[PDB]
Amino acid sequence: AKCVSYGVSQIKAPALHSQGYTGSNVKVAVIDSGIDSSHPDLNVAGGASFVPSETNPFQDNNSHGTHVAGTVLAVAPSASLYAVKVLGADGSGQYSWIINGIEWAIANNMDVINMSLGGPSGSAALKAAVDKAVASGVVVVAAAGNSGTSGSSSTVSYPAKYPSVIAVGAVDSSNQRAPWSSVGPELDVMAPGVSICSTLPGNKYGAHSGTCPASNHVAGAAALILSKHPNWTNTQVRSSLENTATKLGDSFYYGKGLINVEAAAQH
Repeated sequence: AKCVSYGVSQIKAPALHSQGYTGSNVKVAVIDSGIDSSHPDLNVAGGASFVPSETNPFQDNNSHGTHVAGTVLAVAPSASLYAVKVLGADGSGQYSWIINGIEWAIANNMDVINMSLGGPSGSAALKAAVDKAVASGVVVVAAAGNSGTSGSSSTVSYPAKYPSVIAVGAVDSSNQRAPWSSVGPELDVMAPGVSICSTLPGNKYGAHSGTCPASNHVAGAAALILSKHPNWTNTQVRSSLENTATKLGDSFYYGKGLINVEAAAQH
C-alpha cells in the first residue's frame, strides 16, 4: 500500500540521497514490456515501441516494466526513465525488436540502458548493438538470468553474457545468492532481487523476485553515480561499481559481490 524495497538501503543509496544526489538529469532506457506512466508515483520522460502489434510503450499488459521503473526510481528518484518496449504480451521479443530498442537508446543519448530481459542464445547483430552502445558511452546493465546453477556451465543469458555488459545476479536481505540466480564467469555483481516491492499497473504495489529487480538496482546506482560525477565515462561508472563491491562467495556464483553505490561514488 506504498512500500520502498529493503534493497535501496542494502546498496547504500541513502548515503547519496542525503548528499543530494538522486539521478537528476540521467537518461535511463528501460528496455522491457513498457511502463504504466498512469501510476502517480512514477515519472516517465518518454519512449518508443519496437513491438509491431503493440504501438503504446506506456501500456504495461504484463506488469514487468512498471515494476522495473519503480525499482530504478526507488534507487534514483529524479532519473528520467524512457519506456522502450521490445517485449510483447507473451513476454518475449525478436532480436530485431531488442536491437531496435538498443539503436534507439544510442540515437536519443540515453546515459544508461537497463535490460531486465534474457534468452539462452545470442546473435552477432545483438552483440554488435550492445557493444556499439558501450562504445558510444552508454552504461549497459542486464539481468544475469533466472536459470540457476547447472553443474560447471555458465547459465548467464544474453545479452548479460557479453563482456561489454554489466551482468547482475540476485541476493536476498542476507546477501545469500537466490537459488534461481544465473551463474558463470560472465556474472559481474549482485544486487537485491528477492521479494523486491515496487510499482505495478493501476496505482498498485507488490513484490516480484528475479535478476530483473537485481539489475534495476544497479541501473539506478549508475544514475546515482553520474548525478555526482556527470563527467565520468561508462568505463569509470562500471569500474566504480565492480571495484568497490562487497565480496561475498566465489565469483562464479556472486561475481565481485554486492554493489555499494556509496563506496562507488567516492572511487
